[PDB]
Amino acid sequence: ILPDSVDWREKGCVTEVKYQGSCGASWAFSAVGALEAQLKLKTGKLVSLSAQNLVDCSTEKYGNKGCNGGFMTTAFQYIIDNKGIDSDASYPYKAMDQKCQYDSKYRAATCSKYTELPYGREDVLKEAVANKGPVSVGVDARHPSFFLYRSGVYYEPSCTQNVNHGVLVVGYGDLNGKEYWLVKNSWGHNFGEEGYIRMARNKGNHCGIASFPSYPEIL
Ligand SMILES: COc1ccccc1C1CCN(C[C@H](O)Cn2nc(-c3ccc(C(F)(F)F)c(SCCN4CCCCC4)c3)c3c2CCNC3)CC1
Repeated sequence: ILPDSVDWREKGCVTEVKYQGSCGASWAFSAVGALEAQLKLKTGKLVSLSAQNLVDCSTEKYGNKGCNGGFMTTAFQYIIDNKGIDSDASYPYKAMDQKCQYDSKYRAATCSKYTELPYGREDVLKEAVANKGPVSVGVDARHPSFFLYRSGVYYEPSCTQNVNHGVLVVGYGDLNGKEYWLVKNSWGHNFGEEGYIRMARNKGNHCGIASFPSYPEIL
């Protein structure tokens, strides 16, 4: 029923890796990442969506704090409420808290709903990644082994299920018997494998990868 491997990058549904710099907007990058894939799936056009738009506009009414962190779910709720999000090109990433400058004239995507997946359920995440597209997730990235990761399947014995960094699952597979989640980060191309990390899959919700997954959909 489900494929052994998926890689949404090969379906033209994933934009280039971005670089959040010293602004804690991983939540914003994870959210736009997931919506970018739905925009391509539904319109055939792959366009980077404005993470800055989320940082400036999906703020304290959404429980978010811009460069001091936030949630992908309430980012999606902002896009829903706002009836749009601007393209990255029109509303570029400055890695700073700014005044909201959303302009409907440069709306590149919309969002009608989002779905949150049950805590810890990697089978359900697998299904969603296969059948719906890239899923926005949280991970515990506060380990040197994570930010120093280069290649292979990341496993960290002291990883917890308490998430603190937003990323985007763009697929899954296995590498010589070790199953993994294919994860797009927002630490630029010099993080990991050209900006991606393969994280242990079906090993007890490792690094809380399936603790808080969510994905948007477009009407
Ligand atoms: C104040 O709330 C308001 C107010 C108004 C409207 C809506 C809300 C929302 C109500 C509640 N929801 C989500 C729920 O709490 C579920 N959930 N989600 C997460 C969750 C997911 C992804 C990420 C990630 F790493 F990917 F970014 C994260 S990193 C922490 C994000 N922090 C840090 C700084 C302060 C603000 C942002 C956490 C957690 C939980 C529960 C347990 N702890 C972790 C968020 C806010």
